[PDB]
Amino acid sequence: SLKVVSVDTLCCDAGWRNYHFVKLTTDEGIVGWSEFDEGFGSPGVTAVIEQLGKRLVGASVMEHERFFAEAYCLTRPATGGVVSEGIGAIENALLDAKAKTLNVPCYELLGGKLRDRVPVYWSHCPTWRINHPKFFGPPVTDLDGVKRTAEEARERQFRAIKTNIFIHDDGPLHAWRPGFAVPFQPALNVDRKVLRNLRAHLEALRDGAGPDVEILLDLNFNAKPEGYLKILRELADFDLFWVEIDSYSPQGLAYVRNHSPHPISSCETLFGIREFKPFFDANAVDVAIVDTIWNGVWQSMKIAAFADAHDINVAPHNFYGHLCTMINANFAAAVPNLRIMETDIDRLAWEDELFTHAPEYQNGELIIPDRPGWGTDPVEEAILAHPPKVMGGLLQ
Amino acid sequence: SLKVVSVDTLCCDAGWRNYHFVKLTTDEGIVGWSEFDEGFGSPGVTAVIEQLGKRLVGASVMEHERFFAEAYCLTRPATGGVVSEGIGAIENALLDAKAKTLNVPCYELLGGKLRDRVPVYWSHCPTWRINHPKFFGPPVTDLDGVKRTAEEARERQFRAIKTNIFIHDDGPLHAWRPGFAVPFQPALNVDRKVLRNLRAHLEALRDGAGPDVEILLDLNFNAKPEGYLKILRELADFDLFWVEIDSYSPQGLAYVRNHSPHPISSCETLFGIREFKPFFDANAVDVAIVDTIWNGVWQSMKIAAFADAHDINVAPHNFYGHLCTMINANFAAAVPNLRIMETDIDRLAWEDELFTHAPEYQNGELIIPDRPGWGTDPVEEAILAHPPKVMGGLLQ
Amino acid sequence: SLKVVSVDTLCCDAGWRNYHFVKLTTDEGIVGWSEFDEGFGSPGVTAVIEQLGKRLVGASVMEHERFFAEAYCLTRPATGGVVSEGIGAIENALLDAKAKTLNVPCYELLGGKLRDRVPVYWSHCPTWRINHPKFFGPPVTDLDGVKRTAEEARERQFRAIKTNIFIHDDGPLHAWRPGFAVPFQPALNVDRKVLRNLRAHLEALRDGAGPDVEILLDLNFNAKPEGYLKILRELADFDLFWVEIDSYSPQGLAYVRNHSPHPISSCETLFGIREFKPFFDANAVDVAIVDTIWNGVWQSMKIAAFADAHDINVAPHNFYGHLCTMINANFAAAVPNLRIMETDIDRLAWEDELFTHAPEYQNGELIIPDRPGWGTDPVEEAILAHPPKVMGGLLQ
Amino acid sequence: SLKVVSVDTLCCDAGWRNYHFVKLTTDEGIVGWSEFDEGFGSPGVTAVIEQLGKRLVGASVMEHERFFAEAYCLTRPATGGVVSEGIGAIENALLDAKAKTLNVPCYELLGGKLRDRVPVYWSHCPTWRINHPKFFGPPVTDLDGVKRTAEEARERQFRAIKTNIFIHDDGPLHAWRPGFAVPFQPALNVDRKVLRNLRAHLEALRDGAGPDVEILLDLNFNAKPEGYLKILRELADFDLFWVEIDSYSPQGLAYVRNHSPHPISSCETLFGIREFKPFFDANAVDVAIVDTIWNGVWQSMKIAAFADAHDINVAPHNFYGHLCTMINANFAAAVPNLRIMETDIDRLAWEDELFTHAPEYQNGELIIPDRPGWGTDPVEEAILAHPPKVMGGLLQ
Ligand SMILES: O=C(O)CCC(=O)C(=O)O
Ligand SMILES: O=C(O)CCC(=O)C(=O)O
Ligand SMILES: O=C(O)CCC(=O)C(=O)O
Ligand SMILES: O=C(O)CCC(=O)C(=O)O
Ligand SMILES: [Cl-]
Ligand SMILES: [Cl-]
Ligand SMILES: [Cl-]
Ligand SMILES: [Cl-]
Ligand SMILES: [Mg+2]
Ligand SMILES: [Mg+2]
Ligand SMILES: [Mg+2]
Ligand SMILES: [Mg+2]
Ligand code: NA
Ligand code: NA
Ligand code: NA
Ligand code: NA
Repeated sequence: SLKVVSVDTLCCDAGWRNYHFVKLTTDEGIVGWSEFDEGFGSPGVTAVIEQLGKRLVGASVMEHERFFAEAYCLTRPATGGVVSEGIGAIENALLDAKAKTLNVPCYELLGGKLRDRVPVYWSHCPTWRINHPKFFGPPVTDLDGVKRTAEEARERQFRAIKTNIFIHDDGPLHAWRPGFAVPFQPALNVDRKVLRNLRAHLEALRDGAGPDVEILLDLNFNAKPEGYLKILRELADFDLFWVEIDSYSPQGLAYVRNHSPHPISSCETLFGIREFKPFFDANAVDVAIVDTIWNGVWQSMKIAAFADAHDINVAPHNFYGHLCTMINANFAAAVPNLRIMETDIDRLAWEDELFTHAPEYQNGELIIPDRPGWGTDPVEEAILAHPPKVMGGLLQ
Repeated sequence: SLKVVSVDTLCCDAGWRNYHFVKLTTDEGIVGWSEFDEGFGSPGVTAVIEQLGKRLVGASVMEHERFFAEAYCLTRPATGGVVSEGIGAIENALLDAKAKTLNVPCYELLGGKLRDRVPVYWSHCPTWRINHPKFFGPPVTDLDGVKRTAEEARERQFRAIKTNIFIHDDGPLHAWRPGFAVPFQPALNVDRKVLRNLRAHLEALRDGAGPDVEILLDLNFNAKPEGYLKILRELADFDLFWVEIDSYSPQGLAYVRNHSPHPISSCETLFGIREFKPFFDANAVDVAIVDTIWNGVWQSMKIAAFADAHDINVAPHNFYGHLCTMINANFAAAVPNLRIMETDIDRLAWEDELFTHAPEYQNGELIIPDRPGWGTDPVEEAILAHPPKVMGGLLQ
Repeated sequence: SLKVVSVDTLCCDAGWRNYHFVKLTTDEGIVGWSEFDEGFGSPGVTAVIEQLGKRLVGASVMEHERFFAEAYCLTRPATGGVVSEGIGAIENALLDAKAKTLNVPCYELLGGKLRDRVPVYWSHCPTWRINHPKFFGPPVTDLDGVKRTAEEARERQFRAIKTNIFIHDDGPLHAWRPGFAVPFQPALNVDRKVLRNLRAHLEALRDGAGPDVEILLDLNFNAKPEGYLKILRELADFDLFWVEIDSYSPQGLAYVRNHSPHPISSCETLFGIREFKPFFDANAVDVAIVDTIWNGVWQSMKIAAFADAHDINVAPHNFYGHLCTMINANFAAAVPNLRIMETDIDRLAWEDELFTHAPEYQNGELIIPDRPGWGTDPVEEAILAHPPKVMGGLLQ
Repeated sequence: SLKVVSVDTLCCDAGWRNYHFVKLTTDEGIVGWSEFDEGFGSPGVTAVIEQLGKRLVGASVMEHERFFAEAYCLTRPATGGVVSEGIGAIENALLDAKAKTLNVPCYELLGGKLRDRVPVYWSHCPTWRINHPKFFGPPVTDLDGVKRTAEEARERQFRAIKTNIFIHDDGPLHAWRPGFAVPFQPALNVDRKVLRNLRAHLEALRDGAGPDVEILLDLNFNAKPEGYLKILRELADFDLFWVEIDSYSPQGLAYVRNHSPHPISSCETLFGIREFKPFFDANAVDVAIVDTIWNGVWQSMKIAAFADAHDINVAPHNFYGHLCTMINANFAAAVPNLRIMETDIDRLAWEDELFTHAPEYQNGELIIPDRPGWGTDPVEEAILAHPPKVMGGLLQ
C-alpha cells in the first residue's frame, strides 16, 4: 500500500548547532527525508512533529495537501512559528517520499524544472569564519582576513557574497547581533561605532572581491527603522546587490525601502501568503526571501506565485546542511521568478559524511540534480556517529 | 538573594485534556506559579519553557520585563504561537513570585485594583455537557437538555451564557467544529443544516434563559466570511450579547462586522499589540478577547491599553483550570476597559483537589481575592495523584 | 491604613522659572513626591491638582490607576493640556508613595529594570548659557563661546549635546523663538538670516565637539512645514543625531520627515496613546519624545509600549530639576525601546540644596539609583528658603 | 485711548455650579464682558485668564486676533482644554468691548446678521428637573413627570426638546452618567437595564411631546462605540432629531454613525479647525456642535466656515447663564449653516437678577437683540449678593 507507516525524527551535531531530520517510511519501504532546524529561535519543533506525525501514520503518502489542511485545522489557534515549522518539515518529507514513489526528482512534483543550474551567493562570508572559527577556517580575525576571504570567493568563481555586521576596533573582531541579544541592548540603537565599522568591513570586502563580484549585506533584526535608515545613508555610495532587513513592521520596512538607494530584501521568517501580504501591500521589498524549510516547499510554491503576481523575485533561505540545500535546489529549479540562491560554502569537516550526495557547483552555479526525491539522503550511521549537543544557535 | 534558582513544569489530567504549570523558585524560597495549555492547538510549549527557563536561572526574579526582552530577542525569528505561549507562561510565574516576594496580590503590580468583583459569563454552556459528558454532567443530549442548562444558569444568578455550534437533527447531538477538523471539511462551508440547527439550539437556550440573561455565541474558526455573514443574517432577529469569530483576515472580519446587527468579538488567539493592530485599524471588532495565559499578564496590560485608546473594551480568554481563572481575575481587577470575564462554571470532579483556593462567585460575579500572588496555588501532591494522558484538546 | 491623608503643592524659585511639587502623605506616614511645571505654556496646573487632590484624600494609595480612571472621567470634556498635567503630577506622587510603601525603587513598579545606566545627552547646550546667563555660566555671547561649550561637553565625556536656534550677526547673541512669541512673528517664516545663523552656530559647535560627539538640533514650534523643509535642506550636509520638530500637524510633520536626511523626533507635548497615534499612523517620526512628567510615568509606559509595536524608540522629555530627572531615570530604566535620555547638565547654584540626592553621571551615562521611590526627595526647608517668583518660563 | 486697562474675573452661585465672568475695561471706560465655566471638567480656567490678562493690559482693545495669536504662542505646548478656554473667555470679552466701542451688536463684527430669530431646543428637558430639583421645578421623579415636562414644552410652543439617560426602575429616578464617574463604572458598558430604561423614558417623553415636537437624545461620553451601537439598534424605531455622542475616536464615532438610522451630532468639547478635522475627514457627524464659550466666537466663525465647506450645519453649545445665551445668539445670527440653537429654558430663581437683560423667546425662537455688545451685562452688585460655592458641576 501507499500508507505512511512511521514518522521519526533524528538529530546530529553541526558544531555550534544541531541538524534535525524527519524520516518518513511508507508501507512500500520508501523513505522520505527532510531537514529542519531548532537553533534559529525555534525550540519545540521536534515536539510538534512528534504529535502531528502520530496523526499521519495510516494516511496516504500521496495526499500531502490533505495532511497540511488537517494539520492546519488541528493547530489553527497557534499557527505560525514553530507549529508551522513542524508542518513544513513533515510536508518536505512527504514530498520526498511521493517523488521517490513515482521515481522522479522533487522538481517534477513542482511544475517540472525550468532551469538546470541556479546562480548562488556564498552566504555568511566571512561571517562563519569570524563567529564559528572552531568549525570553519581559516579563522578571520581582522580586516586583512576579511579582504582575503573576499579574494577567495572571486578566485573560486562565486558571483556574489553576503556578510553581516562586525566590530573591528573594540578588541577582538566580533559580530554585532543585538536583535538576537548578542549583546543585550534591546533598543537596537545604531551608534557611530557601528556605522564606521560597517564601512571599514565593506571597504575591505570590496577590496578583496574586486569590482565584478556582488556584495550582499544582511542586517537581520539588528536595528529599528531609524537605525536601518542611518545605516543605508552611511552606505549610500556602496554598490550593494541587496540589503537584507527583517522586520515585523511592514509600514516601517516600506519607509526604509522608500529611502534606500539599494535593493531591499526581507521576509525569511514569514509563513504563508498571509504573512507576506502586508509587506507586498506596503511596497516594502525588492526581493522576498522565502524559507521553504520552514514553510514546506509546496506552501512555498504558493508564496512564490503570489510574489510573481507582484513582479517580485524570490530567494530561498538556505543556511543549514546539504539536504536543506537540495530541498531549496528543487524549489529554485521550478520557480520562474527566482532572484538567486543562498548557500553556505564554508562546510563542517563532517558535512559530507552525513549525506549520500554533496551539492555540486560549477562556475558559480548550483547544478540541479536529477535523482529521485530531493537529491540526497541523510546517512543514519553517520548521524549516530555525530551525537547532538544541547540546543545551540540563537539559544547558545 | 532574589535570584531565580529553578524553573520547572508539571502536568496533570484534566479529563479530555491536560493542565500544565510552571513552578519557579527563588533563592528566598518563594514559589511562583502559572498555568498554561498545549491542547488548544499548541504542542511544544513545554519544550519552549524548558529551554527558556535555563536562561532565567541566576537572574533576578524582580526583572520580568528584562526576561521578556531577552526571550523575545532569542526567539525573534519564530515569535508568536507556541514560542510566545512559553514566554507568557514564564512571565506569569515570575509575576506570582514577585508579588509574593513583595507580599501583595498580583493586581498590585498591575496598577492596583479598580474593582472588587467582575461580572462573568458561564462559558461553554451547554458545550461542555454535550461534548465532554464523561467529565461534566448532567449530560446534554437534546434540545430539552439545552433549555434546562439555560434554566440552571438563570436560577444560579448568572447574567450571561456562551454556547457554540451543534447539530441536533442528524442522529446524536454533536458539535460542529470543522475549523478544528471535527469533521474534516476544510472549506468550512455553512449549509442549510448548520443554519437551522443553530437557530433551533438558540431558541431552546433562550427559552431556558428567560429574557434577561444574555446569550453569547462563539463560532470560533468554523466558517469563511461568506458563511459568517450567512449565519448572522439567519440570526438577525436574535438578541445576542456578542458573536465571537476568530479570523486571520482583518479585512474579512471587518466586512462581516460591518454587516452584523450584533456586536462582534475576536482576537483570542492573537499575540501582542502588533497582531491586534490590523484588526483595530480595520474596525473589525466591538470587543477584543485577550488571552493573558498565552500572552502573559504584563504583555496583556499593554494590549488592553492599546484597545482602550481605540475605545474598545476587552475580555480575558479563560477556559482552563482555577489558576488560569485567578490569573485572569487579577487582570480583570486592574483593567478599566473590561467588557466582562469568561469562566467555565462546569468543573471537573477533582478540580478543587488540585488547587489551594477555589474562585468564589456571588450574584453572577467573581470576587477578586486579596492573597499574595494570583490567589491560588497548584497542589503538587494532588497533581501527582492525577497523572496526565497523552495530549488531548484539539489533538484528541 | 494605606489611605491618602493629604495632597499638597509646593513651589520654589528656579531663576527664570519656578519648580512645583506634589507632596502626598499616607496614613502610614509615607510621603510621595512629584515635580511638575507651569512655565512651559501651562498656567493652571496647580489649580487642577488642588481640585483633584481633594477627591483623592480617603482613597487607597495603592490604587493609582483607579484614581487616574476617575480623574479622567471627572475632567473628560477638557482632557489634555494642563488638566492632564495635573493628573500626571498626582500619578507620579502616588507612584513614589506606593514604591516607598513596598520599600522598592519606582522602576520595580514598572516591570523591573532592564539597564543599570542610561546614556544621556546634555540638553540646552549652549542654550541655557546664552538665554539665562544670570543663572548658568560661563555666559555664552558669541561663536567662540559656542565652540568652547561644545569642547567642555567632550572633555566631560558627554556623548551628545542639543542646541536650539540663535542669531549671531544682529547685535548681541539671542534665541530665535517665534513659536513662543520671542519675537512676535506669528507666521513663523524662516528667512535667509535664520538659515545662515543656524549654519554658523552648528559649524562652531561641531568645531568644539569633535567628530565623535553627537549633535542634536531642536527647532521646537519655530516654523511651518515649509520652513522646516528649508532648514533641513540648508543642513543637508551636517551630521545630526536628530532634528526635533514639534507640530500639531501629523500630515505636515510626515511630509517634512519624508524629505529629511536626518532622523526626526517630536511628540514632547502630546498626551496618551490617543495623541501619539496620528503621528505614528502618518510615519511622522524616527523618535517619539515622551513627557512622563506631564503624562505620568504609568501612562507613559502605555505610550512606550505603543511606540515599541511600531519599532519606534522613545526619549523622555527632561528639562526641569533633579526630581524630574530621577522620575525619568526610573522610566528609562524600565523601557526596552529607549533611544537616549535628555538631561540639563547646567545647574542652578542652589539645585543641590533643594533635593536630598543629586543624579550621578559616569562616562556620559546616568546611574539609575536603587533607593525606595524615585531616588530623591525635595527638601521642605530649602524650598522655603527659595521663595517663588511670579510665573516665568514662556510666560516671562 | 483704546488700550485695555484691566482684566478681571468674577464668580457667583449658580446652585449646583458657579458662573464665571471676565470683565475687561478700556481706557475709554468701556466694559466688555464674557461668561465662562469651570464645572464642566475644567478646573484652572480662572488661573489661565489671570496670567494671560496680565499680558493684555496696555494692548489695543481693537486687536483681538493679535491677542489670540500671541496667547496661542505663549501657551502652545499645552494648548487645548482649559488653556484654550481661558483664551476663548478673554476673546469674548474683547469682542464685547470692541462692539460697544463701535456702538454695534456683536453680530456686526461677525459678518452682520443674516437672521432676526433662531429656532431653539429646550435642552436638559427633563434632565434639570430630575438631577437638580432643588434649583429647577417642578421636580421630576417618575415617568408621568417625564411626560408632563414634555407636555409643558409643547404648550409653550417649543419645537424641540433634549433629554439624557435615566434609570426609572431601580429605586428613585436618577441619571446614568458613567462617562463622568456617576456611577464609577469606567468600562462604560451598556446593559439591558440601561436599554429598557432609555426606551421607557423616550416613550413617555414622546407621549407628552405629541407627534410634532422634535426629540433630541444626548448620550455624552457614556458608552464605547459598542454600546452606542446597541443603544441606536434598541432605538431604531424612534423618531429622533439627533443622537448626540461625544468621542475622542473619530474612527469609532464614524463607525457608529455609519450604522445609525438617526442623525448624529458631536464635537461640543473640541477646539479649533484642527480638532474638528479628523471627525469631518472620517464622516463622523451629521451636525457639529461648537462651543463658542470655550473656543471664543471669532475662532468659532472659522470652525463654522470649515463645517460649511463640508456641508455640515453647526449648533452652539449653550447650557450656562444668560450672557452665554446672548453670546451664542450673536454667533447664531451670523452663521449661515446653523442647525438650531441650544438653550436651557429651566432657570434659576435668581438668574434674571444677575443680568441687565433676559433672552426673549417667541413662538419657539430666540429673538436676536440689537443692543451694543452681546446684548446683556452681568450686574456686579447682584453677583456679590450670590457668592460662589466650591467648584461644582462634574467636580461635585
Ligand atoms: O545570519 C543569521 O543569523 C542566519 C539567517 C540569515 O539571516 C540568512 O541566512 O540570511
Ligand atoms: O471553544 C473552544 O474550542 C475553546 C476556546 C474558545 O473559543 C473560548 O473559550 O471562547
Ligand atoms: O527648548 C525649550 O523651550 C524647552 C523644551 C524642549 O523643547 C526640550 O527640552 O527638548
Ligand atoms: O449634559 C451635560 O452634562 C452638559 C453638556 C451637554 O452635553 C449639552 O449641553 O449638550
Ligand atoms: Cl538598549
Ligand atoms: Cl470541504
Ligand atoms: Cl509674522
Ligand atoms: Cl466598569
Ligand atoms: Mg537573512
Ligand atoms: Mg472563543
Ligand atoms: Mg524639544
Ligand atoms: Mg451634549
Ligand atoms: Na516569524
Ligand atoms: Na494565532
Ligand atoms: Na499639546
Ligand atoms: Na476636549
